[PDB]
Amino acid sequence: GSMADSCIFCKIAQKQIPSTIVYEDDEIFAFKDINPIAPIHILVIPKQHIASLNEITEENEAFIGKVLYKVSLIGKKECPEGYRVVNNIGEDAGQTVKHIHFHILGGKKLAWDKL
Amino acid sequence: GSMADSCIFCKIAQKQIPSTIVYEDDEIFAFKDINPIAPIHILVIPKQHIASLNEITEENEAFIGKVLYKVSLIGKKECPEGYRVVNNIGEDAGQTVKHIHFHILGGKKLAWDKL
Ligand SMILES: Nc1nc2c(ncn2[C@@H]2O[C@H](COP(=O)(O)O)[C@@H](O)[C@H]2O)c(=O)[nH]1
Ligand SMILES: Nc1nc2c(ncn2[C@@H]2O[C@H](COP(=O)(O)O)[C@@H](O)[C@H]2O)c(=O)[nH]1
Ligand SMILES: [Zn+2]
Ligand SMILES: [Zn+2]
Repeated sequence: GSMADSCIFCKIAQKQIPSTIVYEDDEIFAFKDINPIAPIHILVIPKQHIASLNEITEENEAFIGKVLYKVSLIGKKECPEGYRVVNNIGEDAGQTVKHIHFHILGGKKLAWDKL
Repeated sequence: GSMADSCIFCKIAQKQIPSTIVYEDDEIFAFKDINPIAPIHILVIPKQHIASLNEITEENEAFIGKVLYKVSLIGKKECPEGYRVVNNIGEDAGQTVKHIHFHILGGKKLAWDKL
């Protein structure tokens, strides 16, 4: 069946499952992480379903560039003293939801610890 | 004076300062992190000098998309069991070098700890 009917982040992006919205437009949806690891922890997703960064193609690279530009616009507004962007791909990175999502982290001097 | 003459990552990208090269082409340069926080820890930079993600514009967003596509090509080769991509912007994120660089991290089940 379809991603629209099955994917948790597709549903959050269509407001079929609630979230605390930070920003949205026709292309992207940004909302607060439910289990934050920093005092500011925002997820930014495309509304369209793309499973991970490994699904970027030479053909959709421009759109992912646009998503990253919008990530920066959100980051510089919400985190004027700096922010970290994180994307997790697959098992070793702990990727849970298979709908690409950029983490925006900030609000403190963020740790840089061995992983 | 010019970035080519002053910026550590511009110089590494032109091989004016040594690094352990992972991949390069006319657009990007990827090399091993000197102080790794994971068993695979690669930095990917554009050869052109762009200071941080906050310098992405609606006009260069396509090129940054291309850089991120190439990050994914490097990640999926070097880290077939998954990888994490990190970008640090400004003080709170600990951004040291003001030449945009994507961290590719992997080679183990990566921690997800409070920052
Ligand atoms: N707001 C919200 N965040 C979620 C939900 N499900 C998962 N998350 C967050 O999504 C993130 C998934 O990141 P991943 O580990 O896949 O990179 C986690 O930080 C997790 O807490 C949800 O239903 N609502
Ligand atoms: N290979 C190499 N890595 C460097 C050099 N200088 C800084 N680095 C790495 O560059 C990264 C900078 O990341 P930042 O904290 O700015 O995101 C750090 O992980 C640091 O160890 C260098 O001269 N050579
Ligand atoms: Zn989805
Ligand atoms: Zn530079």
